[PDB]
Amino acid sequence: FKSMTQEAFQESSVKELGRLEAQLASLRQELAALTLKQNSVADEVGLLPQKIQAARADVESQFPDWIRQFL
Amino acid sequence: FKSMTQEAFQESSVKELGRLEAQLASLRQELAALTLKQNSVADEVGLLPQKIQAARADVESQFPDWIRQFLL
Amino acid sequence: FKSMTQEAFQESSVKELGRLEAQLASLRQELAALTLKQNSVADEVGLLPQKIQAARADVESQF
Repeated sequence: FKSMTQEAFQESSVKELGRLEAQLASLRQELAALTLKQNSVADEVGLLPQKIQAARADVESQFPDWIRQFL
Repeated sequence: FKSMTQEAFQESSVKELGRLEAQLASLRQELAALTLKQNSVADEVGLLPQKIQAARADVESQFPDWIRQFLL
Repeated sequence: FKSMTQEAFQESSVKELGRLEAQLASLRQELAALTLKQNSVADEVGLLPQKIQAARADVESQF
């Protein structure tokens, strides 16, 4: 193993720690961003049953008119 | 007189390694939590095609009763 | 006699930073895989309203 002077190691280790710290900050923000996308998607999913019933009810209101259009 | 710089830098170094190691632990835990929530929503999304088909065919099944009433 | 505290402290600190850096690489790899999975689910859910409309247009057409 090759040691550096105290001053060189002070400079190098502090810069490498700061690099890791910046990487960690970027990762934490990614995780936050992904949580936000996740909640938005869950909100959409939660609304789907309401959307199916609207169309379901919408169809059966156009029904007598569909027999009329037919003939 | 005893100089203190060298020892103090050793101390602050291991403390800062520890501070970042703790951030890593928190991030890893949050990634595990996201993973669990993603699997949960994925299972739920997996039942949605069936949900639409079940509504498509159920409408399909309420025509006889409907048309008899209309012509009545 | 050669003192060794400094050189042992340097070697251990470097190695420990290496251990944390490998933890980070493992997290990035896992998050990359998860991001894709989440994007795929978001894409499918985003198209579901269109599928509902297709189902109600099919009803009207099929009879």
